[PDB]
Amino acid sequence: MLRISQEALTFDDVLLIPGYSEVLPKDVSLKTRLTRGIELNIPLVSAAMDTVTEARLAIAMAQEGGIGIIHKNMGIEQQAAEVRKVKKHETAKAKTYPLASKDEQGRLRVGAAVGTGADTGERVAALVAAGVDVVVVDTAHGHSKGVIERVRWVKQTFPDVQVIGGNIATAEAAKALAEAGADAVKVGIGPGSICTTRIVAGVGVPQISAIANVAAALEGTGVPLIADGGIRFSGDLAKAMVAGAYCVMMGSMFAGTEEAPGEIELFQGRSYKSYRGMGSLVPEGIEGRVPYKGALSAIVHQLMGGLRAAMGYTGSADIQQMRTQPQFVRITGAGMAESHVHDVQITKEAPNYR
Amino acid sequence: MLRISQEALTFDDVLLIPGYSEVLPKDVSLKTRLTRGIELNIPLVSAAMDTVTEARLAIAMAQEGGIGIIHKNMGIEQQAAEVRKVKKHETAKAKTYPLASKDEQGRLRVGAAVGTGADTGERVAALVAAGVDVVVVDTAHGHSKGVIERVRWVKQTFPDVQVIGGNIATAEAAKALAEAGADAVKVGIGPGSICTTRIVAGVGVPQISAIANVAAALEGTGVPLIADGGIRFSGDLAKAMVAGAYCVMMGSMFAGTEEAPGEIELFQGRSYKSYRGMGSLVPEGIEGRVPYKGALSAIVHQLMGGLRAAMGYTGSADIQQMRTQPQFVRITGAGMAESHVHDVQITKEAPNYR
Amino acid sequence: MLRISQEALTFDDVLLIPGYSEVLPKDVSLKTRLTRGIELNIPLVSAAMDTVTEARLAIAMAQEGGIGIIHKNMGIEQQAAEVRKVKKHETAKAKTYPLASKDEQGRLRVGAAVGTGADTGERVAALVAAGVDVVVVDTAHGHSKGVIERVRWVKQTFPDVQVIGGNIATAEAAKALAEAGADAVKVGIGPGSICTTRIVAGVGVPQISAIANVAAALEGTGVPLIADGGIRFSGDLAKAMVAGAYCVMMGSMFAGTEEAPGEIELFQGRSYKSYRGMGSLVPEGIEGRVPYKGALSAIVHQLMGGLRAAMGYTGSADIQQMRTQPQFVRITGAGMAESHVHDVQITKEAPNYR
Amino acid sequence: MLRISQEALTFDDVLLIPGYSEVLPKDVSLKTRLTRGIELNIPLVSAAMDTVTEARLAIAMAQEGGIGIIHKNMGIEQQAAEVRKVKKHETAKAKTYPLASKDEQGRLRVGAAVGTGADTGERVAALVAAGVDVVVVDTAHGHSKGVIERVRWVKQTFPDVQVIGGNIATAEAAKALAEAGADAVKVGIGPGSICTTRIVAGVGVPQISAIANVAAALEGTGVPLIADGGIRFSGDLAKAMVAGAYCVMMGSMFAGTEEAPGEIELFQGRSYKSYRGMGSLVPEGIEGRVPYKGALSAIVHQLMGGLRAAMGYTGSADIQQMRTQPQFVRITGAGMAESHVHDVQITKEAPNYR
Amino acid sequence: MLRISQEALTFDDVLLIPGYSEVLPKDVSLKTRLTRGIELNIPLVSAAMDTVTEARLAIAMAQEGGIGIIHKNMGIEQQAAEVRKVKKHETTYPLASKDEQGRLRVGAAVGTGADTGERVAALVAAGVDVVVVDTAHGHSKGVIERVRWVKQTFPDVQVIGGNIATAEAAKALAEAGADAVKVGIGPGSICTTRIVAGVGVPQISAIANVAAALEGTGVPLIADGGIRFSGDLAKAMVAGAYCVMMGSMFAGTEEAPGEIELFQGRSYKSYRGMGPEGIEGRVPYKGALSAIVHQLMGGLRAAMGYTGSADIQQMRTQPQFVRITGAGMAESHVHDVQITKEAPNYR
Ligand SMILES: O=c1[nH]cnc2c1ncn2[C@@H]1O[C@H](COP(=O)(O)O)[C@@H](O)[C@H]1O
Ligand SMILES: O=c1[nH]cnc2c1ncn2[C@@H]1O[C@H](COP(=O)(O)O)[C@@H](O)[C@H]1O
Ligand SMILES: O=c1[nH]cnc2c1ncn2[C@@H]1O[C@H](COP(=O)(O)O)[C@@H](O)[C@H]1O
Ligand SMILES: O=c1[nH]cnc2c1ncn2[C@@H]1O[C@H](COP(=O)(O)O)[C@@H](O)[C@H]1O
Ligand SMILES: O=c1[nH]cnc2c1ncn2[C@@H]1O[C@H](COP(=O)(O)O)[C@@H](O)[C@H]1O
Repeated sequence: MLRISQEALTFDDVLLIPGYSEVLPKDVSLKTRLTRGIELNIPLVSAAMDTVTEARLAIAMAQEGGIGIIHKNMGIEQQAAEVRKVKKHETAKAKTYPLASKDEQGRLRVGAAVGTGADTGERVAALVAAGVDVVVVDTAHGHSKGVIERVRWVKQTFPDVQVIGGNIATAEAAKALAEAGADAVKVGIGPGSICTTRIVAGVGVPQISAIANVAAALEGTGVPLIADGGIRFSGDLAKAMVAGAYCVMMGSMFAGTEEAPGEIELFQGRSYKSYRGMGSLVPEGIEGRVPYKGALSAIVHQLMGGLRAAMGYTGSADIQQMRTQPQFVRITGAGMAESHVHDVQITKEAPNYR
Repeated sequence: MLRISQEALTFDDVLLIPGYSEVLPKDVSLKTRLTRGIELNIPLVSAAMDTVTEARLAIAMAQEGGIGIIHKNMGIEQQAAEVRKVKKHETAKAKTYPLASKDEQGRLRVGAAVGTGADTGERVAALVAAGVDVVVVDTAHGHSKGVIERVRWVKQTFPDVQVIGGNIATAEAAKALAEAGADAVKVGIGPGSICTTRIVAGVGVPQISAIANVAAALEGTGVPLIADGGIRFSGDLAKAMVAGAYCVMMGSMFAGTEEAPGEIELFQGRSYKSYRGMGSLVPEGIEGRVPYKGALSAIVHQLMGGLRAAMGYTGSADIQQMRTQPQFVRITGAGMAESHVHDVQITKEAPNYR
Repeated sequence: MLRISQEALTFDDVLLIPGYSEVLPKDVSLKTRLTRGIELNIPLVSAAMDTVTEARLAIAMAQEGGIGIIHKNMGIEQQAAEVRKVKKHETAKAKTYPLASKDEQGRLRVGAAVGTGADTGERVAALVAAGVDVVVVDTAHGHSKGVIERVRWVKQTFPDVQVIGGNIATAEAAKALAEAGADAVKVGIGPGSICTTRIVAGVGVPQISAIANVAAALEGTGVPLIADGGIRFSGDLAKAMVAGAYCVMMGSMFAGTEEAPGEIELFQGRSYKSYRGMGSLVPEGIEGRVPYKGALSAIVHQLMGGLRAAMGYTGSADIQQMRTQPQFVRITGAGMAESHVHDVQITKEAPNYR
Repeated sequence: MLRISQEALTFDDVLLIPGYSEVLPKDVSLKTRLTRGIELNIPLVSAAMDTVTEARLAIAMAQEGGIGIIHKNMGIEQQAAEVRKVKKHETAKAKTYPLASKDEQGRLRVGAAVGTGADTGERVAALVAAGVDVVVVDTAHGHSKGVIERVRWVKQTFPDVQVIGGNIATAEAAKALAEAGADAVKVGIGPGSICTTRIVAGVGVPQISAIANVAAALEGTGVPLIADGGIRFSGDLAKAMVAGAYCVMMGSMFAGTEEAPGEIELFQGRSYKSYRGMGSLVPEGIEGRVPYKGALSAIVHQLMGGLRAAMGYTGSADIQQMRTQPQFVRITGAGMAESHVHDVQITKEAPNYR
Repeated sequence: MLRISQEALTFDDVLLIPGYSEVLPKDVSLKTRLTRGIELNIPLVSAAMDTVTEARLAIAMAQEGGIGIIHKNMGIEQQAAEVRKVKKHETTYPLASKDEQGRLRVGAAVGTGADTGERVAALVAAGVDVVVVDTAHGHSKGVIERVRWVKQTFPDVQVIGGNIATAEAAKALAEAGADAVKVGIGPGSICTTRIVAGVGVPQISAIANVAAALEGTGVPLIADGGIRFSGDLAKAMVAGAYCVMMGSMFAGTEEAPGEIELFQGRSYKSYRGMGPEGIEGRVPYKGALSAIVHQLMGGLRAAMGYTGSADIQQMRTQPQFVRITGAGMAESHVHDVQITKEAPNYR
């Protein structure tokens, strides 16, 4: 009697099956795309949130081979100034970043978020003049007249900039944004760590199924999809890629880095940095904090180490193979309990595990 | 070998799928029906419980555009006097309530509960003489000879009053109450926060399936169904509507408001009001308390904000569309864990989330 | 690739569906059978455990209309003396027990357990001479050469006594014990509260499926089945009956009564009595304690009140109808969470709920 | 849309069904094989981990009728010296070990692990010269060019030694190692108590399905499979055998024995020994400790008592029957809750249960 | 061998002894002095902290018959502007603290830093009633000299100096011309001075030692910090205080700076030390200031009823304490019963 379209799965519902391997984890390729026009050397994007990405973290993300999306919870002039900081940043003396995401002019790549409200035309124009590489039309519900028409307008008005539209969670939404001319789509309704959309509105799609449905819809187009939200462990990243993601966007994972906005807060013997939803104070997110994690480079190293391991296990030599060839098994709650550490009292944990 | 009719789902088993939207949350219509003859401007009913609805809260519910059902755990004269308080209440001076539920004479609408025991004939007569808009024949098991015959008797004896029968949880029960002449049916066996029917009797139907089964049964009749119990978050309300409910009845959500009976109780630095099952002291409910929530208006605002968001997400312009067009996905335990806030230490929560 | 016969369910996996009712809970019939030859006025049996049933509790069980099975963890003379105490017990003065389980001579009914070891022939003979109504050939694995041959031997050697064989959990086991001449079979491998068989041996069948499989096997024979173990709430009892049980055996529920062996133990402001597995100190059970519950009569009243409610809800006028006509829905973990009390801080609980 | 090969199960998803039994637990046979050429009197192997198996524990394992695999986290000379200790060990005076695993010369059997890195050729040669019975080519991903080629090389170079390859979790991996000439395959990707592969890489297969898939693949070959990891209770061992394992490898279960490396550590009134992953400090395991368990002989006695019970319950007279004839039921989370001790306050636990 | 001057006590070390009473709680007088020139109708002062007192709370404090001290963690123009907001505020408040021109009274804190001279000038120009030379260590050359400077340069303005905890410090500030002294080294809820520096004096003994030194000087003393219960306020008065300054008790009010934060079923507002020798936190939301004041003053009236003190002068000088042990304090609190409903004045 219920109108149920499908059962939908998320990360903890599935595991990757090992396959025959001849390429070691250290030798696989991690190169992928953010959009039709923008390549990334590693499949990582930092979230457009005011506790995650401003110039400092965006510089670091690009240096690592990913990219940062500067948040829009600031004045237009201020957001453009952040973009300019990234574009003008020069590599120091003796430091070298062989994987750095750079444009044709050799400048670090950066993105920036806009909405669909009254200041959007001016905001986009300012960001484009500041040299932004990609404009992210970023709302809670990308499958809407407002977002579709704004994506079209950016493509027409500023023909040399890349455009991402989101967020979405269905095949029909993916086709609608592709029809608007999006250079990539961003996938995720509700899975974010600090997000309460699924609880307050009762709306969303478990992220592994969301990713796969969007990936299938975009087959034949060459338009990338960005899997946004819900990543807690490096293994989730691997699963997202095999479900069809071209890259992943994370907020919580990066909010605790030195390069993220904010200062270290001490509490009960541990160190933290603040992390809050952008729809937080009828709110659809809350406010919190995450453990301090040190330099971004160390978090990236752990994440990519885990992804490289997964590619080693599945026998995937590069991202295109990882996206299209490995298989999942579906598991139960007991399968997941067995996956975690179990029946031993931990005394010393790992940087990549709790 | 087991006689199992179906797998049955409740709120946490499903999520709403986003759809194409052109109508903003602030612009959708929330109008619906309580019964064949009674319209509501918002789909909210307060429970007929002695810790939830007496005159003060019923006045407020009607002013907000919903309705209150005055409980029957009091003398007949006393219950009629509560009804009269609501009917005679006049709007103050400078306060205006544009959505107020009013009868043809401009008086605030109110309902009242009766059972099937010996004082029922007199109780109904007194409530009708007091100007009650709807008599709720309210028992633990509406699919029974007693309730069916009493619903018939009220329809025959007092032809100008609306009648609700309940509670039920099946298609055949819905048809039986409709055949008795009910102007609406009330759905819910066991899901109430303080209810222990499912534990003590082993009886009940998960509420999302209960709602959908009753909705399908009543197709072609124009008889509304009221989804009673189990609502914890505004997202549950959205799900109930898409499963086919015309409106929802809540007890726990309203027991903590200023307008509910009882005084604020202080305990471990927080404020509470009492909340107890009507089958509490072989009991089928227990006794407890819920956090103080302040004015009813603020709770209603949060609930309707969440419902408006859900309608925005599904592209539903009004309640009839919301009831009949959006789809669910079925999810697992991990899907639900991903829906809640996860993997972040909360520091500041939201009025609509914990 | 796995040899899996079926998915198997237990109590928390299912709920009873309400049906049309014309018979009130106070008016239904609870009469049933323990064995081909022994009627019970209520479907309750107390477990043959040394912390549950000796003469005092067996007397009370019979007086209530059920029956007690005296445990075998004592000398043969001692076990026979316990049986004699029950048979010789006379009702006091002004107390009357209208439902008492009595034999043709007007004496209270009682059962007693035996195993299959070396003292079994003498033990059975002593119990029969003491006037026992039913010999329970009681082992961990009733589907065995030893139990089958001992059941046959008792039927041949002592032709006037009833015989129960167990424990079993399959259709083929039920047919094998029926072929041995059992007057009833006892169902339950692993579900007992203090039992660790399923953990230590990895063996067992979820009890609702076990009951239904055995009930289907015994159709056409008139041989009762006794559902032994795993009952925690009165609702579980209702579910067991609808799955096909003729009656239920409980240990934990009765161990805390005044009539059970042992004295009240005080600990952290609460009162307890001891309760331990019979395979406890390679053990297959452990040792513990359960809350003190007062007179057995109060526990029976709560259990039967819950069963009467369930029969009222399903429209079952008597046990035969309850066993054969009502339906289940299968539920998820969220369905069960909704069944329990949820999202309210309990202040006063109920005798039948926690 | 997702590429899902199957639903996969682990231990807590299934239970063994009782069957007709004529052979008592004390009378069944536990004999099995480690490899084509090596018989074991009991189906137990100790893990090749530096907190589990060195000479002392390997001696004890062999004396009990199983075998130990000496770990490779030590110099080549040192690992060979450990092997020599086992081979040269003579039984004392008045102690007798009737089940001892011995080679043709009457010496205790022992295995040793190697990897695929640069020191492997020399390490294998040294272990073989030291008299090792079986070389375990042991890596995180046995389905790889490196492991396959190394297994071939050992078979060719040292034709008189047995070779195990692993770890694997699929049918195709099993066929690939069998084609390389492996004398047994070791099954397990991620289930180990201290392992974090499934979390960090997102890779693995629930162990009961892994075992069954490998068992089916190896039908017709006579090549044993060793079920490595995830065993927490003796019942898990029984389940592993019925899924098709020839024997099981355990680390956590043995790390707390007196014979394991390391000294007793006292903490909060209890005794512990250290236990850590071999991929612990991008780590794929962590570090911890497990309760002290005393002599290995007592743990073996409990494990085999549980397996004997399971064989008694299923009517399996020997390991070959246990592997091929009994059936499972699939269960839910509630089935598992019912399997554990429930609804009783434990006061005295058992050596084989918590 | 240790140079120990005395054993020192604080609030939980003592209890007030009941005495013969003829004046009911509702009939006692709560009037007192803030400074030798300024009178208050209730003995309450709000702390000069950026999470406690700005214009809004200061207005409410004055209206209740106490006074607020505007904090100095803001620009000079900003602080003077806060003072003017209070001085210009118009309304019934029968107990309201007002100056000779009928304007609400307000205080403002200064330090001894470089801009102090300018800050004082601006505040005085804004019509401030009292300048609080407010530092962690009032018994210092710097503070004593600044107090003297203010009394020279603007002798028309009342001056408070602090903080101090000894007889010698009290006499030094009185000599410098202070119109009141403020007592408290380390007892504040959020303060860590006693832990980080190892320095301080338990507040009851600090108050009593200062009160003895100031007998006959005409100089009132303000007991600043460590008040958790209304009973503490009563104790502080009997130990010799003329009034009490609180931060934590007021930070959770509607009138205090900041907004409500929700966390684990309760509501909170932020509270942090001005110093590090302090930490940062939050306190339960308590609603209107008027409610807190009512409870505090009800507790004080009850204590005065119990001791038979008809006014503040008697309360400061006549009642006695007993010294109690840890078991004595355990008996004083609720004990051996599971609370189900607590009280606004007892959590
Ligand atoms: O206030 C919010 N409500 C709903 N979603 C949010 C909010 N803030 C951030 N998000 C989403 O959550 C993602 C981050 O998820 P995370 O990596 O799981 O922490 C963002 O990239 C956004 O898509
Ligand atoms: O004592 C009781 N037993 C069973 N159900 C109850 C009892 N009291 C109230 N209810 C039901 O529970 C609903 C309220 O559920 P809630 O909104 O989840 O708190 C009521 O409208 C009633 O249908
Ligand atoms: O030591 C034991 N091991 C396994 N099962 C037991 C043991 N002791 C009692 N039982 C079973 O557990 C049942 C009682 O279960 P309960 O009503 O859930 O407490 C008994 O009637 C027996 O069938
Ligand atoms: O650091 C590690 N990472 C992954 N797996 C490990 C690690 N260390 C040991 N294992 C595996 O875990 C098994 C032991 O699992 P256990 O019996 O569940 O404690 C070993 O035999 C190895 O197969
Ligand atoms: O950072 C700080 N260090 C030391 N003392 C402080 C600090 N902040 C405030 N105080 C003091 O603590 C008092 C407030 O104490 P409370 O009433 O116990 O919360 C203030 O009036 C100040 O005297």
